[PDB]
Amino acid sequence: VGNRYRLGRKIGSGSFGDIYLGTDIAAGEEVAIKLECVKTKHPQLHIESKIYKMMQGGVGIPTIRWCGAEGDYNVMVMELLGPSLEDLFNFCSRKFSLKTVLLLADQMISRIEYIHSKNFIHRDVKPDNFLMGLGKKGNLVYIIDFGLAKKYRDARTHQHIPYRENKNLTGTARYASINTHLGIEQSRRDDLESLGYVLMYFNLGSLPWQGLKAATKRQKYERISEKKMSTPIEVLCKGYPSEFATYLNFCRSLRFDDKPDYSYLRQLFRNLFHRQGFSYDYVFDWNMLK
Amino acid sequence: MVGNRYRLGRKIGFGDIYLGTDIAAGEEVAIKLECVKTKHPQLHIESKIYKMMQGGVGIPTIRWCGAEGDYNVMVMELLGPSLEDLFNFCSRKFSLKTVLLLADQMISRIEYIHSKNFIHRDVKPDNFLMGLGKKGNLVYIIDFGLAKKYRDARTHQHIPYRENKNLTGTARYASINTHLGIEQSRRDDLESLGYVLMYFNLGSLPWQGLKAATKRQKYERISEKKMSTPIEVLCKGYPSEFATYLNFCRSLRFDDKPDYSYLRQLFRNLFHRQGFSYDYVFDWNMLK
Ligand SMILES: CC(C)(C)NC(=O)N1CCn2nc(-c3ccc(F)c(Cl)c3)c(C(N)=O)c2C1
Ligand SMILES: CC(C)(C)NC(=O)N1CCn2nc(-c3ccc(F)c(Cl)c3)c(C(N)=O)c2C1
Repeated sequence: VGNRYRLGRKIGSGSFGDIYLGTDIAAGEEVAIKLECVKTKHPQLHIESKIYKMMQGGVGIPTIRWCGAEGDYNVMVMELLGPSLEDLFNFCSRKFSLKTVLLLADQMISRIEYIHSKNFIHRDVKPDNFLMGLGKKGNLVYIIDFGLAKKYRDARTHQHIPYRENKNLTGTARYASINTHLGIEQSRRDDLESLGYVLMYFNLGSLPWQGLKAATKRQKYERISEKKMSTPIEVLCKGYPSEFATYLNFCRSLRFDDKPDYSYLRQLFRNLFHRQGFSYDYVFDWNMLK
Repeated sequence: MVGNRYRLGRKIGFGDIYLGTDIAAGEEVAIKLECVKTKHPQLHIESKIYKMMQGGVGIPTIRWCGAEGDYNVMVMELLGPSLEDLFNFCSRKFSLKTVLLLADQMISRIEYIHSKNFIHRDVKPDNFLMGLGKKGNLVYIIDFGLAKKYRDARTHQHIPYRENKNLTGTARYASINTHLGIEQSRRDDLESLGYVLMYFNLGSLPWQGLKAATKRQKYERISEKKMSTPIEVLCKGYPSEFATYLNFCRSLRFDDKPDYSYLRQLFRNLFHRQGFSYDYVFDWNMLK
C-alpha cells in the first residue's frame, strides 16, 4: 500500500479481511499486512488494532507496526511471525509427540489467561490462531485474531457480563465448547474448553466429530454438537494420559462467571512432563525436520 | 528445495529463486533451484565461491543442500530488494547522497572479491541487494555465476591477457575492453561500477534503448556508443569525481592492482564537501 509497502503472497485470511506477506521498503523489514475494505458495512480493523495495542507487552502478543487507511483499504501491519500450529501440524504429518503437545499446552493456557486478565475472551481458540515466532522468538507461541473477541467484564468494577441464551455459533465449530453449541454466551471457561479440544486434536490427529457431511452450515453444526455432547470425556481421551480428561472435566465444571484456576491446569501438564522425564529445552517436533 | 525442512513460497526470480521458510530453524530464507539434469550445472560451483567469501562484509551466508528430487538446492539468508528494485521504487532517480553512500560500499565489495582472488564479471544494480532489519544499511553482492579466478591465491600470478572473448554479462554495464573481446580483469569490474553510478545519477545511460536487427548488432551499437561518448560528455553536469573515477578505471593496465582507496576518497571527499550527514538515510527510507 502507498509507495512504502509491497504486497507479496496472500497467506489466507483471519476474521474479516485478507492477510499478505509484505515488505516495508522504507523500514527494510518483511512484515504481514491485513486489508479491510474501507467502505465495509461493519468496520472492525481499527477496533481490533486497539485490542492488540491494549494487550501490548504481554508475552506472545504480536506488535502492530501501523494501522491506518490507504486507497480503498484500512491497513494493519503486523510484525512477521512464523507458521501457525495447524501449519506445523501439517509439516509434522498431522502427528505431534506428547512432549510437543505439553510444551504447547503450557504456553497456550498462559496466552488465554493473559487475554482474560485484560478483560477479554478470545472466542476463537483454534490451532490456526497460535503462531510460533521466528528467529530468537522461535520458542514463543503467539496468539492472534481478536476479530471475535469480546469484553467479558467491566475493566473498573469487574462486573461480569450476564448469562444469555440462543447465541449464534461464531468461531470454529470443531473446537467450540458444548455450551457454545447450545447457544450459551461464551465466558472464560469456553476459551479453555476449546483449548482442551485443540490438545486432543494434536494427540489424535483428528477429533471424532470431524468429517460429518451436511448440506448447510446449520446442519453441520447440529451434527458436530450432537457428536460432541454424546462422546464422554473418558471415551474421547481413551489411551492418552489422564491429564487431558482432567483438564476437560475441570473446564466443563466451571460456572459461567467462575475465574478458572489457570495454575492448576498448567500444573497438570507440567507434572506429566516431569513424570515422563522430558528435557526442558523447547525442542519441538518441527525442530527435528530435515 | 522441500525435503521436510523447507517450504517454498513465492518465486522472486542458472535457475529460479523463491522466498521460503526453514521450518526447523524458524527462519524465512531464499532458495535457488537448479534442474539436476541441466546441460551446464553451476549451482554447486557458485556455492563454493560464496563459502570461500564467507565472513566478508556484505557477503550473503549460504547452505548447499545438494540434490533434492529433480533439483540442486542452495539456501541463502533472506535479503532485501536489489538496487534496481529500489531504483524503481524511487521513480528511477537517486539523490547524490544515496549514490555516494552506495558507491563507497560497492567499491569495497568489489575490492573484497578481488582480495579473494576473483573478478565478478557481472556488476549491475540487480546484483547488489540491501539487507533487512539491523542489516538495512548494508549493501550485499550476489551472483558468482560468471565469476572467475584472476590470480593465484598464493603467488598472486595474474591470468594472461587474451583476446576474442565473448561478452558474458549485461551489455549495458560492460566495460569497453569487454565489448572489444579482451579478457576481463579487476579494472573491468570497477569500470562497470562507474557506469552503474552514472546510471543511478542520470536515470538511464545514453547507450540504453538502442534498436538493432539482432542482439549481436545491438551489443555492437552499445559498444560504439560507449566508445564514442567521451567520459566528460557522459558525466556532464555531475560532480567531476564520476568522470575522474571512470578515467582512472579506463587507464589501468590489464594486470594492474586498482587503487581502491583513491577511488573511495574521491566520493568520501565529495560527500563531506556537499555537507551530507552519515545518518544512512537513503532515498527509499523516505518513502510513505
Ligand atoms: C513467514 C511465514 C510464511 C512462515 N509465516 C506464516 O506462515 N504465517 C502464518 C499466518 N500468519 N498470520 C499472520 C497475521 C495474523 C493476523 C494479522 F492481523 C496479520 Cl496482519 C498477520 C502472520 C504474521 N504476522 O506474520 C502470519 C505468518
Ligand atoms: C524480501 C524481499 C522480497 C524484499 N527480497 C527480495 O526482493 N530479494 C531480491 C532478490 N533476491 N535474490 C536473492 C538471492 C540471490 C541469489 C541466490 F542464490 C539466492 Cl538463494 C537468493 C535474495 C535473497 N537472498 O533473499 C533476494 C531478495
